[PDB]
Amino acid sequence: IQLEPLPPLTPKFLNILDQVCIQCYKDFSPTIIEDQAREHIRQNLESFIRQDFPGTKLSLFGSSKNGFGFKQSDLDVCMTINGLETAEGLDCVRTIEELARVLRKHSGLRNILPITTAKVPIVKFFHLRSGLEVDISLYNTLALHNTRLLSAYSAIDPRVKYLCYTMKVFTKMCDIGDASRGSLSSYAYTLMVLYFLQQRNPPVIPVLQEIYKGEKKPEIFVDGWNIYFFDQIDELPTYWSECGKNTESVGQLWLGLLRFYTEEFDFKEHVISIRRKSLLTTFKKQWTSKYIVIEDPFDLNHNLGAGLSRKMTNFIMKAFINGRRVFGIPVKGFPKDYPSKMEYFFDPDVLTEGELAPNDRCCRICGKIGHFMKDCPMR
Ligand SMILES: O=c1ccn([C@@H]2O[C@H](COP(=O)(O)O[C@H]3[C@@H](O)[C@H](n4ccc(=O)[nH]c4=O)O[C@@H]3CO)[C@@H](O)[C@H]2O)c(=O)[nH]1
Ligand SMILES: O=c1ccn([C@@H]2O[C@H](COP(=O)(O)NP(=O)(O)OP(=O)(O)O)[C@@H](O)[C@H]2O)c(=O)[nH]1
Ligand SMILES: [Mg+2]
Ligand SMILES: [Zn+2]
Repeated sequence: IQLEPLPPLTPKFLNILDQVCIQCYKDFSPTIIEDQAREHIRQNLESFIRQDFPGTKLSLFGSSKNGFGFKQSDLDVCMTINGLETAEGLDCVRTIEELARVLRKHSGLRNILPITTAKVPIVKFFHLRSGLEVDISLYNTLALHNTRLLSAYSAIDPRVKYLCYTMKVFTKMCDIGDASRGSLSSYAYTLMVLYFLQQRNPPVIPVLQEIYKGEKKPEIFVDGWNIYFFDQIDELPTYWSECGKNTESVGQLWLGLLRFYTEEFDFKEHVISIRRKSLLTTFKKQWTSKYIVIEDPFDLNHNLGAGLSRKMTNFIMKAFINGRRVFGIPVKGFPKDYPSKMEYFFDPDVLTEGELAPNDRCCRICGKIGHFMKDCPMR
C-alpha cells in the first residue's frame, strides 16, 4: 500500500496540532476530586471484603495509577492476602468465586460477574455511586510493576502524557482499544507510544530498564521475570546523557507517530519492545504468526498482539493510515468552518470510513470474546 505525500505545514497549523494533543489530556483526565474518589472506593472495598476475609489487601493499578487515566476508565484492583507472598498456595479460581459471593452482599455494587476463563481471571462489577466499572484480579504482581514503570515514564516529560492521552482518544474513537472485543488493550497502545518516543531521533525518553549504576543490570525477580527499572527520575539527567535534547512539539510528535507506524516501522521484521533500545526481531522471538507484535516489558513471553485476527489488523492499520491523512493534510475551510477541532480530527466516519470494527471472534449476544453462547451473561 502506497501513501499520499504530505503537504508542507504552516506554523499556524502546527500550533493547532499541539493544542489538540493537549486538549486530549485536559478534557479527559480526571479531576483531583475524581482521583481521590477512586482511592476511596479501593478503601471501601478493602474494608467490606475484610469482613469475610481479614488480611485482604487491595491495590490499585492500571491507568488509575500509571498517569494515563480517563475520567471514565475502569478501576483496576489487585487483591492479595497479608503474609502470603505469592499465589502458589492460593486456589485462585475458587478464590474468585468466593470473592464474587462476598461482593454480591454489597448494596453499592451491581452486576457481579466472575470471569474465570480469561488469561487473567477477574471479578468485575459496577459501582453505583461513581458509575465506574471495577475489575479485581488476584496476585497480579507484574501488573503492579508495569504500572510503576509507565508512571515513571509519564513523569519524565509532559509530552509523554499528552501523546498517550491523544493515542487513547484516537484508538477509542476508532473502536480498536478493547481486547475483550478482539482489538488491542489500551495498555498495548501505551507501549506503542513509549516505544516510538524511545526510538525517536533524538529520543524523548530513555529505556529505564537499561539505566542503572554499573556495571550489570540488577536482578529483581517476580514470578520468574526481572522487574528492575530506573525510577529515580529526579536524578535522570545524571544517568541519561541525551536528557532534554529532543525539542519537538507535541503535535509534531503525534504526526510523527502516525507516520512512524505507517511509513517507517517494519511490523513483519521487528517487535515493539520498550525494555531495550536495540531493535528486537520477530525472528529472534519466533513471533512471525502476527503482523502487530508487542512484547510486554516484563513478561517476555506475552505478545500483546497475539489475539488480533487478520481482519482486525487491516482495520487497525487503515485507521492509522486515515489518521495520518487527517492530521497531516490541512483541508480547505479549516479551522474557521468547524466550531470544534476535536470533532474534526477524531471523526469516526473519516478515520474508519463509516465501517464498524470487525467482531467475528465475538459472541453474537454481548459482543465479547472467550465464551460460548450457553455461557453468555446477557443470555
Ligand atoms: O494482562 C492482563 C489482562 C487483563 N487484566 C485485567 O482484566 C481486565 C479485563 O481485561 P480485558 O483485556 O479488557 O478483557 C479480557 C478478558 O476480560 C475478556 N474476556 C475473556 C473471556 C470472557 O468470557 N469474557 C471477556 O470479556 O477478554 C480478555 C481476555 O484477555 C482488565 O481491566 C485488567 O484489570 C490484567 O490485569 N492483566
Ligand atoms: O495485556 C495486558 C493488559 C493489561 N495489563 C495490566 O492491567 C492494567 C489495566 O488494564 P486496562 O484494560 O484497564 N488498560 P489501562 O491501562 O487501565 O487504561 P484504561 O483504558 O484507561 O483503563 C494495565 O494497565 C496493565 O498494568 C497487562 O499487564 N497486560
Ligand atoms: Mg483500566
Ligand atoms: Zn456473550
